[PDB]
Amino acid sequence: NSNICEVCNKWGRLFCCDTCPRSFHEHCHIPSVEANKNPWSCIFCRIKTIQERCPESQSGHQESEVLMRQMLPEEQLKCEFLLLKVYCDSKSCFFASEPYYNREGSQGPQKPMWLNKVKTSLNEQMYTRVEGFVQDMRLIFHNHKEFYREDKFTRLGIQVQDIFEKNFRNIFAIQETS
Ligand SMILES: [Zn+2]
Ligand SMILES: [Zn+2]
Ligand SMILES: [Zn+2]
Repeated sequence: NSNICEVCNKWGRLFCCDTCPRSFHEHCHIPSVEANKNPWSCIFCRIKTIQERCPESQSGHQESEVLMRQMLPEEQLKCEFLLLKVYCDSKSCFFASEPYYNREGSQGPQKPMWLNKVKTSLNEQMYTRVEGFVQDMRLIFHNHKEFYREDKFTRLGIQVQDIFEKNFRNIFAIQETS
């Protein structure tokens, strides 16, 4: 196994996957690393199994159809994995915890949102459809763009949204377009 956490790239108290060489901090993995279960398989491994069991699941899909899917176990897993892929980028730090808004010439968003809130919402099974999860994720970046206006810090939102969007298209096998 790797000697650093796959998500945050630090050493520490790591749980090792049994079916691949990745390792994880307990709360870096999503869902949090399970208490027992020998062997244990990480989320990367679980996602690869879904694909292998149903190769046709990689054919192209329309975003509108994906969003309306109910959050059954496989879609829950896919959203957890997409969330984890965002945390994998170090620029996620900016969006992880609860924000506050006091900048001359700007007013804070009407509906603040942040990664750890989305993480809790998934853990608590608060989303009934994929659309719920995707809306909250895109709201994080949209709030940031609106608040920071012409400050160059707005770019951090564009950057982490791009990671989200690329991973959304990959994990849910969105049909490629020009
Ligand atoms: Zn970690
Ligand atoms: Zn694994
Ligand atoms: Zn099949």
